[PDB]
Amino acid sequence: EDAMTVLTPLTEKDYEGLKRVLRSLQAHKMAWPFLEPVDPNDAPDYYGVIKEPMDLATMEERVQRRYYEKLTEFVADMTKIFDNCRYYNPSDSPFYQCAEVLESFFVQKLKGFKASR
Ligand SMILES: Nc1ccc2c(c1)N(C(=O)C1CC1)CCC2
Ligand SMILES: [Cl-]
Repeated sequence: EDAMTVLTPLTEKDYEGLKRVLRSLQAHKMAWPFLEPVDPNDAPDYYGVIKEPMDLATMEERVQRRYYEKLTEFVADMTKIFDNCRYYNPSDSPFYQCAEVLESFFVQKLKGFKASR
């Protein structure tokens, strides 16, 4: 990650861009598994396997609260979503497929955000 991403504090303008990125992910057709925390009814052992769960609604709350100080922190939460999914689910599962599509889309959007800063 470049120096700007690591430590240039997020400005209010940056935050408007982060909101747009997040909304783009939330609107993507393959984002359904990631919109809200994993339901333990859908995976009873999930919270014993995944020590730091993450989901787009938690990220939204954090964005609205101005939790993130640096772009790296936002990227780290987003990456947790995908890493948790690839670790918990087998590589042939629809969940894993959704993570590979959505992460690629996130990278496209993130590059656009970084260029716009
Ligand atoms: N939303 C939803 C529904 C069912 C399941 C998940 C999520 N899981 C996931 O790992 C998805 C988030 C990547 C756990 C296994 C089954
Ligand atoms: Cl939608």
